[PDB]
This record gives sequence, C-alpha cells and structure tokens, in this order.
Amino acid sequence: TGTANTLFGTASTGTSLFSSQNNAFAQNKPTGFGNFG
Amino acid sequence: TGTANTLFGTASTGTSLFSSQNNAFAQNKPTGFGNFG
Amino acid sequence: TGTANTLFGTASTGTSLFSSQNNAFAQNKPTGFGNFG
Amino acid sequence: TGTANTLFGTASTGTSLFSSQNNAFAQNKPTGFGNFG
Amino acid sequence: TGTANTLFGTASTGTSLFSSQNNAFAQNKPTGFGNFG
Amino acid sequence: TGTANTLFGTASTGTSLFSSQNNAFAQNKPTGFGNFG
Amino acid sequence: TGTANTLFGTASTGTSLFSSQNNAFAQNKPTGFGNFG
Amino acid sequence: TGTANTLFGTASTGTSLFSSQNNAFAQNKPTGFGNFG
Amino acid sequence: TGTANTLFGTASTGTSLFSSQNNAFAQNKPTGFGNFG
Amino acid sequence: TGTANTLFGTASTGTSLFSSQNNAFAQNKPTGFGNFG
Amino acid sequence: TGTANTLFGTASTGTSLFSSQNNAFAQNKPTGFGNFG
Amino acid sequence: TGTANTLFGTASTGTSLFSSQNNAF
Amino acid sequence: TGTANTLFGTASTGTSLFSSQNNAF
Amino acid sequence: TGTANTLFGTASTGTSLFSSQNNAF
Amino acid sequence: TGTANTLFGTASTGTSLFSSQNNAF
Amino acid sequence: TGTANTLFGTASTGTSLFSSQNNAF
Amino acid sequence: TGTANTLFGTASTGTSLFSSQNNAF
Amino acid sequence: TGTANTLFGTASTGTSLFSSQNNAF
Amino acid sequence: TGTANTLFGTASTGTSLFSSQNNAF
Amino acid sequence: TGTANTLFGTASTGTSLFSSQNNAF
Amino acid sequence: TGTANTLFGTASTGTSLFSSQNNAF
Amino acid sequence: TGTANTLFGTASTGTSLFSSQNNAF
Repeated sequence: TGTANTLFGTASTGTSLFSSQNNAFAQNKPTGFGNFG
Repeated sequence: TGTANTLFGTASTGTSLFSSQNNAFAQNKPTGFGNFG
Repeated sequence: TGTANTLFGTASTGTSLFSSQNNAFAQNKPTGFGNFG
Repeated sequence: TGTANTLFGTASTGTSLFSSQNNAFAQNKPTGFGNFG
Repeated sequence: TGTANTLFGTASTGTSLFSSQNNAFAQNKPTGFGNFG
Repeated sequence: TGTANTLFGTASTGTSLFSSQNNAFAQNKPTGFGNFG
Repeated sequence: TGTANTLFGTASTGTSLFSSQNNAFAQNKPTGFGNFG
Repeated sequence: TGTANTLFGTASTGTSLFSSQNNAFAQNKPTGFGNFG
Repeated sequence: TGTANTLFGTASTGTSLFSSQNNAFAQNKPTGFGNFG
Repeated sequence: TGTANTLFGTASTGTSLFSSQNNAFAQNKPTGFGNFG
Repeated sequence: TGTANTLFGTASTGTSLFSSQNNAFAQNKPTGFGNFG
Repeated sequence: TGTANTLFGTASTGTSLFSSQNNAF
Repeated sequence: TGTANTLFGTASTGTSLFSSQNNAF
Repeated sequence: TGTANTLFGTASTGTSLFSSQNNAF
Repeated sequence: TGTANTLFGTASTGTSLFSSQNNAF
Repeated sequence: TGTANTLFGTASTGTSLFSSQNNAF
Repeated sequence: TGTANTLFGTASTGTSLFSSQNNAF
Repeated sequence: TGTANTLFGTASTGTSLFSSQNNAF
Repeated sequence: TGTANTLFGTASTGTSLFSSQNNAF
Repeated sequence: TGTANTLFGTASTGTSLFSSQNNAF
Repeated sequence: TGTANTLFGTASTGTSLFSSQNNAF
Repeated sequence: TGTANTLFGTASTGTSLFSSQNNAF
C-alpha cells in the first residue's frame, strides 16, 4: 500500500477492520497551504 | 494503492472493512490554498 | 489506485467495504483557493 | 484510477463497496475559487 | 479513470458499488468562482 | 473517463453501481460565476 | 505496507482490528504548509 | 509493515487489536512544515 | 514490523492487545519541521 | 519487530497486553525538527 | 524484538502485561532534533 | 425503518433529503 | 431504526439529510 | 436504533446528517 | 442505541452528524 | 447506549459527530 | 453506557465527537 | 459507564471526544 | 465508572478526551 | 471509579485526557 | 477510587491525564 | 483511594498525571 502523508491528524497505512478512526478538529482561523504533485 | 495526502485530517491507505472513519471540523475563518497537479 | 489529495478532511486510497466515512464541517467564512491541473 | 483532489472534504480513490461516504457542511459566507484545467 | 477535482465536498475516483455518497450543504451567502477549461 | 470538476459538492469519476449519490443544498443568496470553456 | 508519515498526530502502519484511533485537536490559528510529492 | 514516522504524537507499527489509541492536542498557534516525498 | 519513529510522544512497534495508548499534548506555539522521505 | 525510536516520550518494542501507555505533554513553544528517511 | 531507543523518557523492550507506562512532560521551550534513518 | 422529522420555522430556507436503499440477497 | 429529529428556528438556513441502507444477506 | 435530536436557534445556518446501515449476515 | 442531542443557539453555524452501523453475523 | 449532549451558545460555530457501531457475532 | 455532556459558551468554536462500539461475541 | 462533562467559556476554541468500547466475550 | 469534569475559562483553547473500554470475559 | 476534575483559567491552553479500562474475567 | 483535582491559573498551558484500570479476576 | 490535588499559578506550564490500577484476585 501507498504512503500515508498527513500534516495534522493521522496517517494510517494498515488495514482497518471493525475499527473506528475519528478526529475532532476545532480551529480558530486555520491556514492551510498544500502543493500537491 | 496510491499515496494518501492530507494537510489536516486523515490519510488512509489501508483497506477499511466494517470500520468507520469520521472527522468533525469546526473552523472559524479557515483559509485553504491548494495547488494540485 | 491514484493518489488521494486533500487539504482539510480525509484522503482515502484503500478500498472501503461496509465502512462509513463521514465528515461534519461547520465553517464561519471559509475561503478556498484551488488551482487544479 | 485517477487522482482524487479536494480542498475541504474527502478525496477517495479506493473502490467503495456497501460503504457510505457523507459530509455535512454548514458554511456562513464561504468563498470558493477554482481554476480547473 | 479521470481525476476527480473538488473544492468543497468530495472527489471520488473509485468505483462505488451499493454504496451511498451524500453531502448536505447549508450556506449563508456562498460565492463560487469557477474557471473551467 | 474525463475529469470531474466541481466547486461545491462532489466530483465522481468512478462507475457507480446500485449506489446513490445525493446532495442537499440550502443557500441563502448564493452567487455563482462560471467561465466554462 | 507503506510508510505512515505525520507531523502532528499519529502514524499507524499496523493493521487495526476492533481498535479505535482518535484525535481531538483544538487549534487557535494553526498554519500548515505541505509540499507533497 | 512500513515505518511509522511522526513528529508529535505517536508512531505505531504493531498491529492493534481491541486497543485504543488516542491523542488530545490543544495548540495555540501551531505551525507545521512538511516536505513529504 | 517497521521502525516506529517519533520526535515527541511514543514510538510503538509491538502488537498492542486490549491496551490503550494515549497522549495529551497542550502546546503554546509549537513549530514542527518534517522532511519525510 | 522493528526498532522504536523516540526523542522525548517512550519507545516501546514489546507487545503490550491489557496495558496502558500514556504521556501528557505540556509545552510552551516547542520546536521539533525531524529528518525522516 | 527490536531495540527501543529514546532520548528522554523510557525505552521498553519487554512485553508489558496489565502494566501501565506513563510519562508526564512539562517543557518550557523544548527543542528536538531528530535524524531518523 | 428510518423516520426523519424536520421542522423549519417561518421565512427559513430549507431542504430535506431522504435516501433509503434496501438490499435483499 | 433511526429517527432523526431536526428543528430549525425562524429565518434559518437549514438542511436535513437521512440515509438508510439495509443489507440482508 | 439511533435517535439524533438537533435544535437550531433562529437565524442559524445548520445541517443535520443521519446515516444508518443495517447488515444482516 | 445512541441518542445524540445537540442544541445550537441563535445565529450559530452548526452541523449534526449521526452514524450508526448494525452488524449481525 | 451512548447519549451525547452538546450545547452551543449563540453565534458559535459548532459540530456534533456521533458514531455507533454494533457488532453481534 | 457513556454520556458525554459538553457546553460551549457564546461565540465559541466547538466540536463534539462521540464514538461507541459494542462487540458481542 | 463513563460520563464526561466539559464546560467551555465564551469565545473559546474547544473539542470534546468520547470513545466507549464494550467487549462481551 | 469514570467521570471526567473539565472547566475551561473564556477565550481558552481546550480539548477533552474520554476513553472507556469494558471487557467482559 | 475515578473522577478527574480539571479547571483551566481564562486564556489558557488546556487538555483533559481520561482513560478507563474495566476488565472482568 | 482516585480523584485527581487540577487547577490551572489564567494564561497557563496545561494537561490533565487520568488512567484507571480495574482488573477483576 | 488516592486524591491528587495540584495547583498551578498563572502563566505556568503544567501537567497532571493520575494512574490507578485495581487488582482483585
């Protein structure tokens, strides 16, 4: 499987089975810059 | 499988089976810049 | 499979089977800039 | 499969089978700029 | 398959089989600019 | 298949089989600008 | 499986079975720069 | 399995079974720089 | 299993069974630099 | 199992069974530099 | 099992059974440099 | 199966969406 | 199965989405 | 099964999403 | 099973998400 | 099973997420 | 089982997340 | 089982996370 | 079992995390 | 069992973590 | 069993961690 | 059993950790 790439939060490469992944984010003025390629 | 690329939140490359992925985001004035290519 | 690219939220490349992906976003004045190509 | 590109929300490249993807967005004055090409 | 490109919401390139994709958007004065080409 | 391009909502390039795609939008004064070509 | 790469949060390469992964993030003005490639 | 790489938080390579991984982050003005490749 | 690499927090290579891993981080202006490759 | 590598916090290579691992970090202006490869 | 490598905190190679490992860190301006490879 | 109940006050822009799929193999 | 109840006040922009899928193998 | 109850005050932008999936093997 | 109750004050941007999955093997 | 109760004051950006999974082997 | 109660003051950005999993072997 | 109670003052960025897992062998 | 009570003052960035696991062999 | 009580003053970055595990053999 | 009480003053970066494990053989 | 009481002054970086394990053979 391919690489899992994240800045904030989680990067999950393993297979997930009956298994919950969750993330609650509360941001006051976030700024995100992505240069994907 | 291809690379999973994320700035905030989760990048999941593994196969997910009976398995919940969730993310609750509450942003006050987010700004997102993406240069996809 | 191709690369999954996201700025906020989730990038999921694995095959998902009986498995729920959800994201609740509540933004006050978001601004999104995308340059897709 | 092709690349999945998203700014906010989810980019899903894997095949999804019996599997729900959902996103609830509540925006106060969002602004979106897209330059697709 | 071709690239899935979205600013807000979801970009889904994988084949979807018995599988629901939904997005509820509630915007107060959204503004969208698209330059498609 | 061709690229799926969307600003708000979903861009779906994969073949969809027995599978529901839905989006509920409630906008107070949206403004949309499209320059398609 | 591929490498799991994260800046803040968790990088999970092992297969996860009946097992919950969660992350609660509360950011005041985060700034994220990603150069993915 | 692949290497688990994280700056803050946890890098988990072992298989996780009935086992919870969680991280609560509260950041005042975080800045993240990632050069993934 | 692959190497678990972390700067702050925990690097866990062993299989975890009925066993909880948690980390509470409270940062005032963190700065993270990652050069992943 | 692979090597567990950490700068601050814990590096755990043994299998963990019914056993809790936790770390509470409170940083005033941390700076993290990682060169992962 | 692999070597457990840590600078501050604990390096645990033995299997841990019903046994809690915890570390409370309170840093004023920590600086971490990691060259993992 | 599922019963969605939605109330909107006066002068309020609103949508209701309901999707049900029954699969019987 | 699931009953979603949503109330919106007056002059309030709102959406309700309900999805149910029943799978019987 | 699950009952989501959501109240929105007046002049408030809001969404409710409900997803249920029943699997019977 | 699970009952989510969410209140939003006036003039407040809000979302509710509910997901339930029942698996019966 | 689980009852999440969330209150948001006026003029406050907010999300509620609820996930339940029932597994019956 | 678990009851999460969360209060947010006015003008406050907030999220609630609830996850329950029931396993019955 | 577990009851998490969280209060946030006005103008305060906040998250609540609740996870419960019940295992019945 | 466990009751976590967390108070945050005004203008304060905050998280609450609750995890419970019940194992019944 | 365990009751964690945490107070944060105004303008203070804070986290609360609670973990409970019950094992019944 | 154990009651942790933690107070943080204003403008103070803080964490609370609570872990309880009950083993009943 | 054990009651940890921790006070932090203003502008002070702080952690509280509590661990309890009950073993009943």
